[PDB]
Amino acid sequence: ELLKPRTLADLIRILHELFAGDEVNVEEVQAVLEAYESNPAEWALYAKFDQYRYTRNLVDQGNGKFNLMILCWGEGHGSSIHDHTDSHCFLKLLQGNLKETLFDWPDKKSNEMIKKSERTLRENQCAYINDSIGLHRVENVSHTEPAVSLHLYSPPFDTSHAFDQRTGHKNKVTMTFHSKFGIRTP
Ligand SMILES: [Fe+2]
Repeated sequence: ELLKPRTLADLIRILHELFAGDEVNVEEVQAVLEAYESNPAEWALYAKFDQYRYTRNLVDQGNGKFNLMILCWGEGHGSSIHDHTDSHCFLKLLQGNLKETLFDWPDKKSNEMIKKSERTLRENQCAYINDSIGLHRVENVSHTEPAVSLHLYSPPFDTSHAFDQRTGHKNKVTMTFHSKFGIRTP
C-alpha cells in the first residue's frame, strides 16, 4: 500500500518498508520517490556543495539492502560516463535540472561511444537506470542554477567504472562520500 510521503523522513520510513524484502519493485519505488514533494528545508543539512565538482552526501544507510544519498551539482558540474555495478539506481531531482545522456555498453574494439539518447530530468521527477538499460552521464548544464538530486542504490555499491568516450575503455573508480548524515567526512 503506497502512500504519499509527507516529508523526507516519511519517505525514508516508506523506503525501509519497500526494501524489507529480498527483491525490488522498481515501479513502486520510483512512484514513491516521485510522489515526495521536494522541501528544501528538510534536506538543507545534506546539501553540501564543492566549488569544483559534484558531491555525494549520505542520508540514510538503509537496512542492509540500499543506500540513500543526496548529490549536489554546481553550475556546469557533470559525471563521467559510468555504470552502476549491478545495482538499481534511482535518481530524483530535488532542485534544478539535470541532463541525462544514455550510452550503450561498448564492444571490445576501440570506438567512439555515441549517445543513444538524452533527456532533461526536471524538479521532482524520478528516473531509473541499471546496467541492463545501459550506461549514462549526468550533468548540470545550467550556467546559473545549482542542482540537487536524491539517489537510491540497491544493493549499495562503492565502486564503479568510468568510460572513455573516445575509446569505450573503462577504469574502476572508488566512490567516496563528501558527508554522512550531515557531517563532513574529509
Ligand atoms: Fe549514475
